[PDB]
Amino acid sequence: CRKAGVGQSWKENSPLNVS
Repeated sequence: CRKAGVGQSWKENSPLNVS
């Protein structure tokens, strides 16, 4: 997908932290 490759199994909780 856009933020992760798989879906939502990566680091999660917004695209970084600050923005």
